[PDB]
Amino acid sequence: ALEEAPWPPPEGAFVGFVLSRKEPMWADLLALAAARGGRVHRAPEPYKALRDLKEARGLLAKDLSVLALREGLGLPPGDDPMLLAYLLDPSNTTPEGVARRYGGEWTEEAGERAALSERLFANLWGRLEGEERLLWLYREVERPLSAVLAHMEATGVRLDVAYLRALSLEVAEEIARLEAEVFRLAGHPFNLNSRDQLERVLFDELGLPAIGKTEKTGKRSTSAAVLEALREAHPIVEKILQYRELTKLKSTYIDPLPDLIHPRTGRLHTRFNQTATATGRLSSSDPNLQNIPVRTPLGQRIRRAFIAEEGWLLVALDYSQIELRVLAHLSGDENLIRVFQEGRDIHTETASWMVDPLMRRAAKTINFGVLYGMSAHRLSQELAIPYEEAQAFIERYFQSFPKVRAWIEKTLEEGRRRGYVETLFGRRRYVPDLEARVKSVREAAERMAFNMPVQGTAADLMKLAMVKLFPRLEEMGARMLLQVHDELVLEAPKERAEAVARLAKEVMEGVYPLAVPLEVEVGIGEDWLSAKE
DNA sequence: GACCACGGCGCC
DNA sequence: GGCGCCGTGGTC
Ligand SMILES: O=[N+]([O-])c1ccc2c(ccn2[C@H]2C[C@H](O)[C@@H](COP(=O)(O)OP(=O)(O)OP(=O)(O)O)O2)c1
Ligand SMILES: [Mg+2]
Ligand SMILES: [Mg+2]
Ligand SMILES: [Mg+2]
Ligand SMILES: [Mg+2]
Ligand code: NA
Repeated sequence: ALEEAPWPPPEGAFVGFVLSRKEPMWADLLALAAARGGRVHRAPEPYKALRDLKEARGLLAKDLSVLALREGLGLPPGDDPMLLAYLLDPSNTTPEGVARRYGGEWTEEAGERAALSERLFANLWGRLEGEERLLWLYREVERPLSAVLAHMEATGVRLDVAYLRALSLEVAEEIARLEAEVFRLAGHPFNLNSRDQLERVLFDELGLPAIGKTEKTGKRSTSAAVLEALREAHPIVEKILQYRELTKLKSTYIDPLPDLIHPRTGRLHTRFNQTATATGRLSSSDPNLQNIPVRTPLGQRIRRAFIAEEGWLLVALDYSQIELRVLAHLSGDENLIRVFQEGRDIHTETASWMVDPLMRRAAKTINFGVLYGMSAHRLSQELAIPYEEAQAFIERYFQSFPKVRAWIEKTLEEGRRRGYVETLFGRRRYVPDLEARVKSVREAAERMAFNMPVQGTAADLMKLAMVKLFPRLEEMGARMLLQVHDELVLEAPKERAEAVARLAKEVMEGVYPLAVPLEVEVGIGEDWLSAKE
């Protein structure tokens, strides 16, 4: 790309671009270039130059596509060396790291970024050649998904701003009641948001027993777990837990979200990061819309602020127990497979032992938590029960589901020999510490390693389903808005919502037939909370 | 102003 | 197990 040639570039060229800020819905496009065949082409006027491209091909392609969609241009993302690198090794998460590893330097200049995209793609493509399964994942899942995500990002989701504003004032008044009570009990005001100040008050001034210490600096912890244990030692504790809940939700959702509404769309626009996790899941940021509250009453009130466009409805679809079903398929356990083929339910079953949607959620931490290496001592204090018999409550699980333990053992042994583990579709995660000589490190690694094929296969299935579903939705005049790992949120014209729900449900359930059926629960509503029933 | 480590905590 | 964001106490 050494030789400068006039804009525009020939087709197939790789693009480089510089944004005033990371978020493509908010960014000014500062510069735009393209590189091909020993030539680099710099655009004199980036916005207008955008009209010359047939597709965004290069590093961070989806970001340029989103910005183009923002500007009303149907420019899809194409090849992206980040996706190749991320499939080769999902620790490849940044252009900085990928450049250093595969043969260049990530700079702040568009031409250089275009030249770099071209060279990295050449080096990665060949590496990803011969890896037929990763190649299939690239062509059939990741590359097409990037176009789907680009449209989700540019579309956004409507937020009831007036509602959240009123909710803010109400929550502020309750926070004031809580602070005032805490200060009376402490005998003096202090910064209740400072865990250092709180630690002194609880443990030095009120003489409460310390329970645990913090990881890096060894302070006496004031975490929810510690406070819960101290709930009956002093009236101040309950008030602090309530304060923690309200301030967490006010500072993270109630106050920030209304300020993130885009002036042009009137909606909230998240970023779905495609090379961000060790397992093949997506992440969401700026804002994060994959962690909107749902558990507590105030949380639920916040979830109600997410609403459909006037005259449309939200459709929410959630895979049922997807990780357990995946485990059944991967392990081949007959008992577990039978549980699903018959129609039994695992989450609800542990719930009654320990049933509405509230007490069923708590079961999720249990069944799942125990499944992924949770120590009995953990389950003990997490279930509020005697540490006995063993274990015990965790035991026998492997007895009734024997093939699961065997799958775990085989997964680890293979991970030790090859240095990585894989999903059903061959997505890999390298786990070098499986051979660490320090037990705590090695066992932490083991839990990461055997988790990945389960979490990652579930992620693979959801991505493939999004790729299958997206074009059907366009045809029906419906929109895909959000993904939350095992859930999708769509928006449909009211008259069509029912037909969309039915279709979307079939597509997600039939995505890839397993030894067990995939089941999908679906709700329709004017807001996110009511759409999940 | 920007950025950092940490503890803490929201969701799957 | 997997994420990203917040306020505090802090540096530059
Ligand atoms: O270790 N943990 O504590 C732990 C580990 C994994 C966990 C959770 C809580 C959820 N997951 C995983 C497992 C699932 O893939 C997804 C959660 O999905 P979900 O909340 O919709 O619960 P499902 O298991 O899918 O069942 P459900 O949708 O019918 O309630 O994320 C907790
Ligand atoms: Mg589910
Ligand atoms: Mg779910
Ligand atoms: Mg951290
Ligand atoms: Mg400060
Ligand atoms: Na290559």
